[PDB]
Amino acid sequence: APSFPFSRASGPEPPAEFAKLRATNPVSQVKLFDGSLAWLVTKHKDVCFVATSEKLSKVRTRQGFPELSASGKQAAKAKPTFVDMDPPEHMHQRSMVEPTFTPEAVKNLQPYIQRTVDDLLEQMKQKGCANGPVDLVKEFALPVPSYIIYTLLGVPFNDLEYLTQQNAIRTNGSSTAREASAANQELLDYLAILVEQRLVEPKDDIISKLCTEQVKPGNIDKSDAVQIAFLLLVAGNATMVNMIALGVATLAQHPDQLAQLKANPSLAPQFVEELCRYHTASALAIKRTAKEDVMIGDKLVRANEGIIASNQSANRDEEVFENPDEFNMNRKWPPQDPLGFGFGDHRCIAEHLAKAELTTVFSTLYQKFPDLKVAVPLGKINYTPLNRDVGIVDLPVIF
Ligand code: HEM
Ligand SMILES: [Br-]
Ligand SMILES: [Br-]
Repeated sequence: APSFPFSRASGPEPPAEFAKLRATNPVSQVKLFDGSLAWLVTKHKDVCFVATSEKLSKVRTRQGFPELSASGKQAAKAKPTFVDMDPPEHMHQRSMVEPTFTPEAVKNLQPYIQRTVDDLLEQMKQKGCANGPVDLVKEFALPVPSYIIYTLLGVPFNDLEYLTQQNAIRTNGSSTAREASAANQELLDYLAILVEQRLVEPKDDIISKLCTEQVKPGNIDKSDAVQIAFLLLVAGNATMVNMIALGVATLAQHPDQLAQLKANPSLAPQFVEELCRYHTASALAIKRTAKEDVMIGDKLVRANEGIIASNQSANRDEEVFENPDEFNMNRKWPPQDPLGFGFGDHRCIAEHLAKAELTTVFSTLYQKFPDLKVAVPLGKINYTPLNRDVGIVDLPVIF
């Protein structure tokens, strides 16, 4: 059995193994960092099954859960939030924050999202690249999602910057153990102080809603509130920052499409839809442990055995998407849902907000910087480690 996570075939492409398995062994076994085995599902049909089957659980204290890192097995000891729950507890809690992320609710956020992108793009232009190129990630890819989720949570304008920086240090690969620890701690303390503040006088933010509708009525306690808020911050922020950086880099790999998009921003929506399918920056989140024996494909997954369904592979399933490995912004979509945001009950709570942020970036970035280009050869781009989720650490540019 091979070691999983597999390594990306190259900086921007998914693991070469996937296509192989999809053709020969759609459901196979893999070895996890701690020696334990888990079942790896690669076909779209089979991935959808896993993400919706009621015979599978997300509870991490249940033995056999497919943890992929040392920090994971340790983060499984803490009181679980809805991301780690099953029915009925899962929706019972998810429903406490869902209101903010509905299609309608997100539509109304648009002007705010636009003002956010517009403002950062200007702080950038005003910064200029006179003496050389600047990191698009630090100046743009990072602040955009960070400022929005923090603002939605309840962080006042003046604090967005420092906290945006703390959350970054938190997941930076070059950060030392103590550096990452202090940042994580700092975030939790701040969130804890916010809850103490919104309990006294509530405002218009997610933390105030939990405080007012859950903490006070006794449905959850202070710590529960802080952990839910923390979840919303860490569950999609690094992915957003990556989708943005990968988006700019993808447009520089296909000047053709970059034209068609600069020529018609109203295409952003379907471009983002192709970015989210092509670049699955979150491919290790659909994991389960069998609650009982279940059959997937030609294999029998016995109770309490772990399962990992790759949505990155499923998004390249040639049996659903024609020419899966070709980035087609004008792509003719099939009837099956691409899995960039998962599937089933657990489908990303912020799917509409993510798409709204992406559509607003790629429908405004080149229109404010049409002479914007990546200041490094396409083969010297600093992608994330080959063995981790696809993304980009730093992206120098000129405009
Ligand atoms: C483009 C960026 C994003 C991508 C591609 C992404 C993708 C995903 C994926 C693959 C999952 C797994 C869903 C499943 O169980 O099948 C997920 C879950 C989740 N995401 Fe996102 N996400 C992104 C942005 C966000 C943002 C902005 C937030 C923060 C508000 C967020 C918060 C969460 C939460 C809380 C869950 C757990 C939902 C549940 O289990 O009920 N995501 N996301
Ligand atoms: Br951040
Ligand atoms: Br995933």
